[PDB]
Amino acid sequence: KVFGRCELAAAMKRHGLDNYRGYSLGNWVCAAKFESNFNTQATNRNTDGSTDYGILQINSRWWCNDGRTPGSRNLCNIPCSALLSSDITASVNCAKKIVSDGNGMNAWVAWRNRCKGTDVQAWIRGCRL
Ligand SMILES: [Cl-]
Ligand SMILES: [Cl-]
Ligand SMILES: [Cl-]
Ligand SMILES: [Cl-]
Ligand code: NA
Repeated sequence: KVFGRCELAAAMKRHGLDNYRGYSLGNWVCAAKFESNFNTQATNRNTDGSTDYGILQINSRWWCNDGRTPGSRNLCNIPCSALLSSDITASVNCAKKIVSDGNGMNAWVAWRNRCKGTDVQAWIRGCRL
């Protein structure tokens, strides 16, 4: 599924991301825009051993199981396929695990390099959630 900006913002709000661990909603919408272009089936297979899955491009090295890499971990305790669903709930649950693990939204490269420090509130402009 390819989401629109406000459509995804609504779903993320429903799943409780607005202000989660200090990150107002626009942070999460901006991260998804640059990570996946809002596409739930985005998948990128990297030379560094990461396969990144779904709307938040979550990494198989640590967070989900796809079977391919026996030295990896599965800390969200999910198949990576769960991150490719049309509903965002597994992606949001695993994102929440990543951030609350003594960490932040620095876990998304595109957040650090495209969203941090910007007017992230504007990703919810015209959404009237
Ligand atoms: Cl957009
Ligand atoms: Cl907090
Ligand atoms: Cl990671
Ligand atoms: Cl694996
Ligand atoms: Na894994």
